[PDB]
Formats: sequence, C-alpha cells, structure tokens
Amino acid sequence: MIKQRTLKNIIRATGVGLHSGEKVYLTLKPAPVDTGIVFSRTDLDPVVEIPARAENVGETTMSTTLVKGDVKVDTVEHLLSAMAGLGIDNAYVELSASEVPIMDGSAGPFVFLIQSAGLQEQEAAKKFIRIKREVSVEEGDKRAVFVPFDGFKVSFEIDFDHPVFQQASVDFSSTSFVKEVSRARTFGFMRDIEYLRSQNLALGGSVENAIVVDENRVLNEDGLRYEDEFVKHKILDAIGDLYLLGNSLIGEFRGFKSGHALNNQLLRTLIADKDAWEVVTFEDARTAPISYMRP
Ligand SMILES: C[C@H](O)c1nccn1Cc1cc(-c2ccc(C#C[C@@H]3[C@H]4CN(CCCC(=O)O)C[C@@H]34)cc2)on1
Ligand SMILES: [Zn+2]
Repeated sequence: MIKQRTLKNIIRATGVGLHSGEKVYLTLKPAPVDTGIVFSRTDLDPVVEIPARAENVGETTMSTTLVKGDVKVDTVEHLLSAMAGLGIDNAYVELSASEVPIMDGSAGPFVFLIQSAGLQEQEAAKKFIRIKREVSVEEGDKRAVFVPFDGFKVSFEIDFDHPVFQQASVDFSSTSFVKEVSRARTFGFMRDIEYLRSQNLALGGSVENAIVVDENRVLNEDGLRYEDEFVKHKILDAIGDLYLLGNSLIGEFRGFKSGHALNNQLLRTLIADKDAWEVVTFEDARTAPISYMRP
C-alpha cells in the first residue's frame, strides 16, 4: 500500500526572505497522520498556525502567500514543491518571520535537508486526489487546466518576449523531480526587480538566490543549471501551488502563461466541482499508477 509520510527527524535551516529581505529561521517537524502541511509563525505569541490549503491563500502577486486574519506566511511555493516531490504528507513548518527562506532560489537545498534527515512511513494509506473530468480556467491570455491522467504530469508554456529565449513537459514516470526539477532557480528581470524594490518588494533578491536577467542576458557569472531553467522553475512553482490541494494529484496539469493567481483559481474551481475529482488510496503499491523512492 502507499502509506502516508512524515519527516524522520527535524530539519533546521536559516536564510532570507526573497521579498521581505528578513532573516528567518525555519524548522520542519514530524506530524501525525492526516495533519497535512501546517505553517506556524512561532515569532508571534500566541503562535499562529496556517494549514497549507487553497482556502488560506491570500496574496498571489509575486509569490504564494498564506493568510489568517492579519498574519501571513509568504513564499510557500518552493518549500511546498520540495514536499510534493518527496511525497511528504504531514509536517509542521515553523518560521520565525513572515516569509519562508529563499535559500539558493530553488527547491534543491530543501530537498537535500529533507533527504539528509530522512522520511518516515506512517501506518495509514496516502490519500490522492484523482482528476476525473477536465477542469479549465482562463483569464485573458492565461490558461490553467487539469486533465484526467493515470499518473502525474505537468506542462508549462511561457510566452516571454525577451532575447534570453519556452515550454516543457515533465511526467514523473520518467523525469526525476530531484535531478531535473528541484535545482531550477527563481528568476527575474532587472526593470521589474527595480519596480518591485520601489514598491518594497524583492528586498532579499540577489544573484545568490536568483537568476538575474538584464535586457539581453543572464548576469550570474556561473550561468544556468539547465538550458531550460526558467520554464523548469515554473514547473517547480506549479507543483508547489498544486500541493495546496492538501493531497497529491493523480492527473495532468497544463499551464499557459499561468501564475500563482490563476493556479489558485484552478484549485478553487476544482475543489468546487465535485464531479471532477474523488479521493483515492492504493492498498497495493505494486499496482498503483505512481511510485515513490525509499524513505
Ligand atoms: C518567488 C516566486 O515563486 C518566483 N519564482 C520564480 C520567479 N518568482 C517571482 C519573483 C522573482 C523575484 C526576484 C526578486 C529579486 C531578484 C533579484 C535581484 C538582484 C538584485 C541586486 N542585484 C544588484 C547587482 C548589481 C550590483 O552588484 O551592484 C541585481 C538584482 C530576482 C528575482 O521576485 N519574485
Ligand atoms: Zn518560484
């Protein structure tokens, strides 16, 4: 059977908020069966806990933000992506400030820390959300779609009018999340980055945690990790946003110029349309359409 997973040991990391520029201490802890991923602002007294679910999504401009009243947890998507890629169902994520650390801009450092700590299978079946009808949302020239598929695959297509250039498809029957997606970094363009900074955003961004692009080229001295790094990172972002469903997907995602906002609308519409999905478990791992690496 495919079993739920938590962390075997706690993970501690420190780093900086991409947007706030604040220093943040992060802890991932084990959690019980059916907890989900829950973020906790431990700098506050009392502590404010915000389940990583679609209904708690507040701000969707330049990152995915979770909100409960006037308290926020910003930039959850890269860490969530790491957790979906490793099959982590249950975990507490404690943060000493409002924003998850950006690390090197990718999910790589989070996956390494997690896998160094190890995972723990738990004695309860892993629940999956299986797409049974096509669900599509559009706004302007952006589109995001779920399609029935016996496995898990993601496609993204961006239309950037810029010299540095994209589309990519990843099916997890052959693509390795760890080797081919997790290392793809955050990116931004100089004119936007300075707009953002002028609006008190992007305060922690630097070549240390992002691919920085001027009008023509990548300015990072050591260049790119993958030739299609930009689009691979969008796939990473989409994986994190989709994990806000609260369970892993059995289906296909296709994004066409979609960001955090549209991804969140897609999740909302799916949740609402209860004929388009059902919760399934696999009591025999041997016959399941997906598999996970050893814990
Ligand atoms: C998070 C979301 O999931 C997401 N993933 C993918 C994309 N995004 C959106 C996103 C990207 C960014 C973002 C913000 C800032 C920077 C940057 C930057 C460095 C600063 C400092 N540098 C100065 C160098 C010159 C000198 O040496 O003096 C140049 C410039 C890059 C990217 O913010 N939001
Ligand atoms: Zn991102």
